[PDB]
Amino acid sequence: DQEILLDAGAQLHRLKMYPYFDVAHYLLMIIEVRDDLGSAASIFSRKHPLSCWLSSMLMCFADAFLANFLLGEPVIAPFKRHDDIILATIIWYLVFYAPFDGIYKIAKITPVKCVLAVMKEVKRAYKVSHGVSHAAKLYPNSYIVQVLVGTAKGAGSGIVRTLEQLVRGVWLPTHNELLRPSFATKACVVAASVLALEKSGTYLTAPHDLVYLVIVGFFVYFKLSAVILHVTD
Amino acid sequence: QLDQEILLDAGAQLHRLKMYPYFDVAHYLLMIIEVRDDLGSAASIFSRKHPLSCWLSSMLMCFADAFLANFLLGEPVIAPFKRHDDIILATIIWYLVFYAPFDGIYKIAKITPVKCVLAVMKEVKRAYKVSHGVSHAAKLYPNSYIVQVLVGTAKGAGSGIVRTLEQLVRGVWLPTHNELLRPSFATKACVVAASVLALEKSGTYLTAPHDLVYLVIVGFFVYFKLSAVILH
Amino acid sequence: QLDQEILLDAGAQLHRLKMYPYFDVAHYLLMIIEVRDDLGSAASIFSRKHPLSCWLSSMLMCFADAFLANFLLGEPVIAPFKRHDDIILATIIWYLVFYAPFDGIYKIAKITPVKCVLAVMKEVKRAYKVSHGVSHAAKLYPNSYIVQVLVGTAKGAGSGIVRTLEQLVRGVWLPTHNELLRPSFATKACVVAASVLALEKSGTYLTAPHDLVYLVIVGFFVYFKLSAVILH
Ligand SMILES: CCCCCCCCCCO[C@@H]1O[C@H](CO)[C@@H](O[C@H]2O[C@H](CO)[C@@H](O)[C@H](O)[C@H]2O)[C@H](O)[C@H]1O
Ligand SMILES: [Ca+2]
Repeated sequence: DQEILLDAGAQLHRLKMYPYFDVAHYLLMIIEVRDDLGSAASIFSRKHPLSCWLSSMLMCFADAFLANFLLGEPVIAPFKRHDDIILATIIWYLVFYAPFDGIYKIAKITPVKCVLAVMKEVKRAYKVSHGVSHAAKLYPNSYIVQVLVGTAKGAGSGIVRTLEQLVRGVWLPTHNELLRPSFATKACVVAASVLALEKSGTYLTAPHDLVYLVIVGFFVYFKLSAVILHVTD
Repeated sequence: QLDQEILLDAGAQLHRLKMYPYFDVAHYLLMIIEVRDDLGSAASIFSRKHPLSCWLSSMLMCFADAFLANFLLGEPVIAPFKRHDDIILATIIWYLVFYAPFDGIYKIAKITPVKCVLAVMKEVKRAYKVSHGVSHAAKLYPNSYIVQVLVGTAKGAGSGIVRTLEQLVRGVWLPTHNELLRPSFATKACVVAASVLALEKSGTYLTAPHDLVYLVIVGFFVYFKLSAVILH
Repeated sequence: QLDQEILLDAGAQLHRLKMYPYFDVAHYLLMIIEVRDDLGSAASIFSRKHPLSCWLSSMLMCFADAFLANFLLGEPVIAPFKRHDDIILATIIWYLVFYAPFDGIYKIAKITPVKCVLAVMKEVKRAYKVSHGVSHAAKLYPNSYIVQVLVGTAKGAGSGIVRTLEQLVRGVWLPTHNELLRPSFATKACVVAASVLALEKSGTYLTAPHDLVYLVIVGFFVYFKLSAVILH
């Protein structure tokens, strides 16, 4: 059975994010930006589009904004990648202005959400990885920094969310999407510890493709266990 | 016929026109005035009991756009405190608005006409700012037009964000930011303007001297501000 | 002649004095105790149930001045996490203050004598911070003296800003940042000792021994801290 696994991992590693995983992410995030505008969503979206778009972009690339800040790199940075900004703006356009509010309505249907919900955990596992990597690039010896920046990209979307609100002058602790994503932060810490530990090389043995597999496996295990344990109540 | 002519003259002298030291004293003046007004009934006893804290905030607001521009571009937010000239001039105005004899400087700025010129002057400077924002940005990311747009807009409208973080840090909240509700259009003005300049620099499809456009946009920043001064 | 030598010898030894680890275990010690208290009644449950959050909240407060300093200067704010020996030591004090057996380390720090001892050392530690802030600012921009001062003051008495933003992100507003009234003399003392050291390095307007002047401030920060315990 092993073979097939190392084939799973070797492929996983090669798996690109653009554009399906991205659009899954951008989709879930912006649908939330909308959902949180409370009843005001409809009116605000129509009279303050830029202000609305900006809030959506902050949440789509929140992990980057956060890492950059942590790393002394220019926060504006995420706006160089025209590819991503475009795609997200499109997804942004649809969630707020799609005809017959279709796209919004389709994502909200149970089976679909779940696909997305999973796809996203793959994109997260990916971010946790690229964080620890970039971290170890600039600071190969400082493991803590690697683990933080990793956990930063894996779960720091909440912080950017809080900051955006405090600036819009609105407090909204519905910060409980699922009361479960709290698993996200701990998961991202261990997930990052490992990759951080593995890159140093000093103490663990097994192929990256195989370990990264198990962590993406877990992320998906839980984000499902959050979807499936919510539904029974 | 005659209208096309007159366009070039203003630009030349406009572009030659240094904001310093009069536009800076206009701007500083208004900003530090506002810092004093939002200080409410307290303002009076605060300025005297905590001159430094009073100063910093005033400093923060005079150069707010700078502090933001830097942060966004990774640059040291401390940098504005380097230009010793700007800080000295500003601090003077600061000193006046809060401690002028018979609080004269403050009042003279209050009258409908004066306060209206200080404001029209501030509009040119703001444009001056959106210009420098787009340029410095384009200089670093010659082809990341969004970034340039954002930074220019930040440069021309970002005072609000700094204002907010300062209050948060001081544990106080006043959503009454929009003294006028044009400033939500002001930012929009800055956004369209900034992205106009971002286009010029790209060098794609555009015919008009640089001295011609800076003046055309000023007409709009002044027009929106004037449309805000006439009504109420 | 007879006693002119006793004071000159103290400046050389203070210069020889390391901060690690007896001063740090004081500073980290105090800082982390405050983190604990502020969690209020829930402090107990929260520390057991959310050890990580609690830890990061601590580290933020132990190295606050660094974070603020880095941020200001344009440097990577995550930087102070590279110093393993510190995070290591600081984490121990953290472990102790929160989960010590019979909670001894915490109690010991509570007695008026010990809290007093620690209080002073930390003050030496501050002196230290103010210094390097002025230094490192001067290293990069030795002519911009304001920056050297803000950065010195930030470094010296800026943990309050970090505390504020930490609460804002935690969704709590415990504005009673006011433990003692001294942390109000703390920021000003830091502002002076900053401008004094920023002057020294300029050397342009006065000559004085580096070990005497540094020794005087260290005593002055301790003076104000003593006045808090001996006067009230
Ligand atoms: C070397 C690796 C170490 C780096 C790891 C990064 C640190 C992890 C931070 C996540 O910790 C979070 O802290 C929050 C505090 O803001 C908790 O809020 C929770 O608990 C609070 C009370 O303490 C409630 O007010 C909130 O509603 C509730 O969500 C949240 O659950 C917890 O996940
Ligand atoms: Ca509140």
